[PDB]
Amino acid sequence: HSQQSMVDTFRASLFDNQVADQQIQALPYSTMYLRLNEGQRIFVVLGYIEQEQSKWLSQDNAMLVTHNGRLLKTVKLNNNLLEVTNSGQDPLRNALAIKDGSRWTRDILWSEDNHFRSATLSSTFSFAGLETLNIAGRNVLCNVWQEEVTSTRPEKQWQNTFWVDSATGQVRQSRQMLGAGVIPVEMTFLKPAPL
Amino acid sequence: HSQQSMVDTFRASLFDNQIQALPYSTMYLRLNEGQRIFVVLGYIEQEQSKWLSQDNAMLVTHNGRLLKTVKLNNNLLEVTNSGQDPLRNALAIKDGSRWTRDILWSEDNHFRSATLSSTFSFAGLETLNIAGRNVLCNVWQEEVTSTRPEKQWQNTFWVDSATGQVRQSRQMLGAGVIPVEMTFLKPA
Repeated sequence: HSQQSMVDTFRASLFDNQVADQQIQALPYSTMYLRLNEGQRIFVVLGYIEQEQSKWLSQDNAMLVTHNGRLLKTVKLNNNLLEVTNSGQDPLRNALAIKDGSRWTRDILWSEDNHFRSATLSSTFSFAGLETLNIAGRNVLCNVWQEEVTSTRPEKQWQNTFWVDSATGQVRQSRQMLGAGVIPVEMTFLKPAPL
Repeated sequence: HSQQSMVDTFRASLFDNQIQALPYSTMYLRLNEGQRIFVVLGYIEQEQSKWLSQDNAMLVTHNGRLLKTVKLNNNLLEVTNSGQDPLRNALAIKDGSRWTRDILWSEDNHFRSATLSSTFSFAGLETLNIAGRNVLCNVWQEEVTSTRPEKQWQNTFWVDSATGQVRQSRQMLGAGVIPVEMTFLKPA
């Protein structure tokens, strides 16, 4: 037997009746532009939130789990992020209160070619300045934060970038790896949050 | 900073202020044998069905089995060994099936817990009339017993004879307490 949920029904309709710059601002719910491996941009919608975790759904019904631009888990993709520990200590949890020099240590678990990998990541946030981004035809002033990350065994280091709304703290754009310095992910959050 | 999810929008469209015949699964919910409440299926994850109810309430189930509740007066916080519940394969159920698990719920702001043991026993064939459509079901009675304090009760589940899907269930939110009646309406 099979049931029909509202999320599936209205999600299908969205992709069956579709991006228009005016239609984006007309969508009542949050949406995002996803880019994997510098690949092609795909449209994702925010289906629901559980324990401060935002679950975004694509057309192929793949799922992305995040918290204020930070990627915490993925489902139904070629390669998936399986876990991120000590996520409650991520500075992005209070993006406006991030001080230059913020640090964070956690471990991640991700699959690569159906093989499980993991590593210990330590990073520091560095204020890169102010920047205005145009998203869905609107301007947004962002505090640009550059996260210098270093993992070990093997020793690797890369940089993630997070564009924060200087008034709400909401991340409007982010660039990060899905694993330890591997599988770049780009996300642009279209629906702006008010004060 | 806040976000707008599709569930938030569905809620604003249905409960934000006080229908029928919709393109998705729905359900008639009845608590403590009170008034019938209209519930809808919001989404599914990990084989769990998350229903949406008024006042930001939520009910999680799996083929007729209540597995959790949110934002209600008294909530079912957890049920273990769910993958072993016979309802998982309602058609493969023989008169005398058993199941053991622990439940966690909250009564009048107090948190309680208990280990449950039950056995299924056939109660006869029955035709249910749901949404003007007849449906032949295998009525399954479930004798559940616990201890400290000792207590037992009966759960009744209506399994579609051919589909194996529960279309109506009657059970307790907690140990022998808080009756929950659910009638599942197909999308059509």
